[PDB]
Parts: sequence; structure tokens; C-alpha cells
Amino acid sequence: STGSATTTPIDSLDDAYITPVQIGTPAQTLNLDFDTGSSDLWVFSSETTASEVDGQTIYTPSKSTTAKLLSGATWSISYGDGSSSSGDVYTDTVSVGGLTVTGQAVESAKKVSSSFTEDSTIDGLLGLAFSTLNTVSPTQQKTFFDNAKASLDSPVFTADLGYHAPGTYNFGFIDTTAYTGSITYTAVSTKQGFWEWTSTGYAVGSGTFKSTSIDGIADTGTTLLYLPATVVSAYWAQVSGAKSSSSVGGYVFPCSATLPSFTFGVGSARIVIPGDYIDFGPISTGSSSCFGGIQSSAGIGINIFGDVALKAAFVVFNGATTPTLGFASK
Repeated sequence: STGSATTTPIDSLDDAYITPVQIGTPAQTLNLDFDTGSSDLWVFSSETTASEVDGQTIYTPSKSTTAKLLSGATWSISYGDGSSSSGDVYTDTVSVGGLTVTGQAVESAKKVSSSFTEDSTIDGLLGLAFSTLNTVSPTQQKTFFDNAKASLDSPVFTADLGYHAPGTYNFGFIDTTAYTGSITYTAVSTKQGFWEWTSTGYAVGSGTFKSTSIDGIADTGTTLLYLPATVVSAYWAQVSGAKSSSSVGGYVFPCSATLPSFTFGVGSARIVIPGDYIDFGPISTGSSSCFGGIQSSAGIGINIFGDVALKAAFVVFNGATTPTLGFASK
């Protein structure tokens, strides 16, 4: 089997991407944030505290003839941005782009933090990291991909995120029309539960490539590119007037700037992030200070190849017995 679904930016900055997901019988379609940095499929629901729901579409398990309470199971998750959610668990039929999993754990939120409430466009998350990170207790549950894997034509999924445009998540096949040149594959460590890999270096604009190992995670659920302070300083030093602002929470730059590109290494291959991808717009409405899309990972504890990086590539998440990651230009 295979599946193919379009993923759409939630706003004009590509802050996140939503993908329609069918849950239950008859189908209830919710728009979920596919997150290769976490491993829980959770949804706004009829159980979510009413004051914490503001415009989201909810899953109502009592209206699904295939929903079953997973008795005694609870979940609770905290994300890198400080947001969180928790609740109980149902199993139900879940379909993405024509690919169906029966008996998928659907984690129903009883509580969500303010950031989730305030984002009316995201109805929940669909985790695509390794199932070892799944938070369901006392019986850990499998991700949608893990459940689907054995049925797929090939044990892979691909992320093809758009810049200010829709893109695609495919399951079970590699669309050879969706990228240019060849795909370069690189080793993955699953020791921390992430799609963790090592970039071979970077360049800023038309500058020379610096060969240096940068361990980080491929994370579709993180907006920006978070890299070591040395690398980030070298980038922003090429933008007149750019500075790190403790009050804003990262590097800002004059909105009048033209940003240089940023290149990262994948083995001997190179992925180029155009400068425009690094512009996250005014820090507040009407400001002439703009927020940068490359930020320091210092104090996160891990480097994160988030959407800023991934949307410059066609990315293969290869879930074979020994997982790997592939990157192609597009």
C-alpha cells in the first residue's frame, strides 16, 4: 500500500504545516501537524476542556463506530517550545492520503496549553519519530508509520515541504518526479528516539564550505533551523545590522536586508536554503525589525533541522531495519 497527502502552511510565514487526516467511522477529518520530532498522535476532542478549545475541529469518539477506549491508558507530553497536552486514549481507524491503519492509538486531549488553544488551524499532532518516544502509559503505543510499515510497498515516508506553498507527505514510495538530481542517504542514530544524523558542514552565501560535523535531528514539527552558536554567528555576521536580541529571543535583522543563502552538507552533497526562506518577518506588526530563521541551539541541547532546512529539500525517512535519511535538491 501507499498514501499521499498534501500538506499546507498554516500562515504566510510557514510557521507550521497541516495535513488532513481521517479518523473514525464515518470519517472525521482533522488537520494535523505531522511532526518527525515526536511520537504521539493526539487530537483536540469532545473531551478537551471547553475553555481550551478555540476554533479547532474536534474528534468525537462517541460518534465513531470503530472507536474503542484503550482502558487505563493516559498520555502527557511536553514539547521543546514549552507547550504541552495530555489526556486519555482510544483506538480507531486512521487514514492519511488513502493509507489506512486500523487500531491506531488516537490520544484524546483533555488539556492543552495556551499555544495550542491560540492556534485555531492545528487540530492535533501526528508524530513520526520513533515509537520509543511515545508517551502513552502504562502501555506505550506505536506511531502511524510504525503501524503502517509492514503493509507499505517500501518502509519509507517522504517530506516535501513547500516555501510559502503546499507540499506533500508520501508513505510507502519515493516519487522520483519530486526532486532533481540524486538522493544522498546518510546514517541515522535512533538512540534518542529521533531521526538524528550528522551534517558534514555549512556555507554562508557564496562563501567557502566549512567541513565540520553537526549532529542534529530532522524535525518537521519545528519551524526554524537551530544550529551551534558559532555557525549562527557566522551567518548573521553577513547581514548588516543583524544582532542577537535577548528581549526578542534570538537573532533579528533589518527588514530592509537581503539575506544570504545557507548551505548544509549531506555527505558530499549540498542543500542550499535560499535567503528568503530565512525571513520570518516583523517581530511585531509594523516593526522594521525582522526575526531570523536560523537561530542558536545553545541551551536546547540538540541541533534541529526544522522546516527552514527541510523545505529546501526532498527528504526520505527510511524506516528499514537500519533507518537512514535521504536528501535531494528540488
